[PDB]
Amino acid sequence: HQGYSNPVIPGFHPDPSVCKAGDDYYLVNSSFQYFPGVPLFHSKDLVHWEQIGNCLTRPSQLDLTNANSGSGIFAPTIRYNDGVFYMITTNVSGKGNFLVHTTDPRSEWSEPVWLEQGGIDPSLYFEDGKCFMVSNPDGYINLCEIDPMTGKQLSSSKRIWNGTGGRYAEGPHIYKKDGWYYLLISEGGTELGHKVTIARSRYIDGPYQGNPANPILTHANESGQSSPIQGTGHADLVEGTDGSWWMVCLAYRIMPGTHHTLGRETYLAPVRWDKDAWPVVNSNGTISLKMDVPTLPQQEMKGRPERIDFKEGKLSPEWIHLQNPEAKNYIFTKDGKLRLIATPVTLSDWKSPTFVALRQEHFDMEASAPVVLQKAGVNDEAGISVFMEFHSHYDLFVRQDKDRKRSVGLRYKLGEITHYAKEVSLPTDGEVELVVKSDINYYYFGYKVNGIYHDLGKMNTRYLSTETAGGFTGVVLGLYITSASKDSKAYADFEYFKYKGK
Ligand SMILES: OC[C@@H]1NC[C@H](O)[C@H]1O
Repeated sequence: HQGYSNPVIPGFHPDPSVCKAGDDYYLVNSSFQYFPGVPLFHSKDLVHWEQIGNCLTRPSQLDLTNANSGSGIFAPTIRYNDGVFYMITTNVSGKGNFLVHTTDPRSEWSEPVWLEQGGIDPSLYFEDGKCFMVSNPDGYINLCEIDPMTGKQLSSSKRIWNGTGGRYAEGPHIYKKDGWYYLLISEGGTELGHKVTIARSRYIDGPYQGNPANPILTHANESGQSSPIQGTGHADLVEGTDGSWWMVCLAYRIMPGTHHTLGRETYLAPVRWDKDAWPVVNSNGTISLKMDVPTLPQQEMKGRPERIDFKEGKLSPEWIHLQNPEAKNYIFTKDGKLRLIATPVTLSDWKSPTFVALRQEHFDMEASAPVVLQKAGVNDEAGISVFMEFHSHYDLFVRQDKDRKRSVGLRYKLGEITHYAKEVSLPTDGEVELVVKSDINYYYFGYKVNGIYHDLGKMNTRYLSTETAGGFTGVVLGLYITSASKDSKAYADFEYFKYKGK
């Protein structure tokens, strides 16, 4: 009933959108180049969320050909109307705006319904048995009516608002309250200028008048300059079960030199919204890591195990691949291990490697996995990658050398630099566990064999940040295998993956 910590969904979880279905809440984030796409969460209190799935789970729903951290799936919106859930988003590397739908969030969602109106950040609003679509073609928020089952546009597109004048007017959502249509948007860009603004009109098609108190949420001003949270925006308003009001939004946690490696994460703010008043977010349009505020009655949910095993023969919804995966290269062994089949595709090829990953969700964490490389030719490797983009990743691996010898290697890829930090000979026998630790300043790398941990050294976090590397994503920690020999049939078994955040 009182108190929570932000972010409510840590790590790479941007552009949150939320809907209420009775006493259940469902939330979606953008996923860019990763498959499956559009993680789907469930909560009873808005504070604790369980990843129950992903909306885009089949290749036919999600073409990721040549997708990267600056493309693929952009902001999604989720809405619930008359027993049907709708997830509407843009595939920027593919065919653009579309939705998928289902009567059961945990099931396989529909095939894509492709939509006519352009721009990005498509969103839906329902009234009087009609479905209204907004999006932002040419930097104008445009409104139309659609049949959401067929994708047919039923009225012409009308321009309605283009914000208060801030850059990149986007993330439009319509709500109706107290006889007003409210249009909530983001301005200022998704970096340090991010801000939430709002306007209203008696008519859905305008004219919209901006809140004299805009912006309603931002850390861009003097009031936010000292905050460890920055870039607050891309919000979605939602009603509490007790009649209170809330917004979910994106933001990020800054690091020395103005860097962020954990991506844009999902945050929660209380909203005062009296009858016939404009909404006010958390008194002064800011948020904090510790939120000492009343809440809906709190119910804890299932989270990431500290030791994930592969005995059930299914990866959880949290695991993600690069672009569309070669599904045959991920298999489960008789004795319940994850088996990755090698291909020659490296982590710098801008194509899908045999690679499967979990989002890093804490500044301070330790991740590890045992690695059993088998049937390997010389230079074949398997291990863990701290991965931001195809040109920006740190690789820790067991490599097959000549004469049945092996070694542990540590390779940093940063644009034109491919830097071998360490190459250390392994003992002929002994199961190797690879270990990656971090704090806000460094990644630390090591390996454990025969009960002894060896330090391989450290590398700066900043070179993998969004500010350095570009794109719209966060660091993921990936298990991978790459072959680099004649006709290799190499594979590697991973018995578990350990992750613990401080
Ligand atoms: O986070 C990806 C895009 N950034 C701005 C826009 O609102 C989003 O779709």
